Amino acid sequence: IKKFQSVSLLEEYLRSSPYVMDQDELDLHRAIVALSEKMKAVDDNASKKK
Amino acid sequence: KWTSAAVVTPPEPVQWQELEKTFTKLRVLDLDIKIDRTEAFNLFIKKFQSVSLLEEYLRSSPYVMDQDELDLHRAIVALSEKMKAVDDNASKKKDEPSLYTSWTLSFTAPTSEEAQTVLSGYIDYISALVVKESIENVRNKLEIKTQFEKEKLAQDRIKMKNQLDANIQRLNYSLDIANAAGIKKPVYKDDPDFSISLGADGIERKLEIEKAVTDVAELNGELRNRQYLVEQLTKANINDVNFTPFKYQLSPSLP
Repeated sequence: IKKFQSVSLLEEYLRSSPYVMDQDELDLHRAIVALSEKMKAVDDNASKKK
Repeated sequence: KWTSAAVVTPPEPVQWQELEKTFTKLRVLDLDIKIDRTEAFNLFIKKFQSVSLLEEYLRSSPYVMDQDELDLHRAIVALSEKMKAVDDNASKKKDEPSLYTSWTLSFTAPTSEEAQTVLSGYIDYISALVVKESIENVRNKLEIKTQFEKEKLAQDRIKMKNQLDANIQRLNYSLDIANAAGIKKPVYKDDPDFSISLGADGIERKLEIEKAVTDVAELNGELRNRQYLVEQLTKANINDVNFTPFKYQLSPSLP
């Protein structure tokens, strides 16, 4: 979970993904930043009375 | 106008392995010390938040000095107001624990490039400060350990020459008593104050022997081994080891 939540690992992953580099300048960076914001990880037990 | 950001957490065991090797050498020499991984992180945070350290970083940075008299100071004070550090778990308070610690470091600038080069630069600068002081502490602990053992040995040697000299006197008296009592050969019990069961012949020889003793370590292996220990502490040293006192979750962004 810690490594998941890491934006930089995530960015490294997207950039390194054949699949992702299909969907072209340094607008690239913005796109990555945009994709990265759509990964979520949430504790199911946080959003309930502890 | 452009805020660059970084998110940092305490460093991880894999980053600490050169450090761990060094602590191992010392552990063999009876010196049990670590650099706690969370304490090094906190020290990084404290240091990061030091305004005097920040001003010093700025003044010393050729990059910053490109951007003109005693407004220099004012520009610095103004720039320094745009480094922030926030604990991510202060906002949204207690009752909801934090799996991991984590802070957000940031710098806001006129340009995108400026904010990122200055957050990295400052981070690396503070990081080096943590590394330098942390090795210093380790070296200091070694210094004290060495001072202590070296000094205690000197003392122990004098304490034993004393004990040995007291024994020589006692042995002299054992010799008179044995002679008076006519015990020449060993007895075939003993007085608790002046042992004589050895006999005068044997005592005489034991007496020349104890009187010819110079270095008390000759018959004492615990002293030889303490001498050895001090030689080893004196020869041991702590190498300039490099480490990072945090793990990035987000390394400084390009806004």
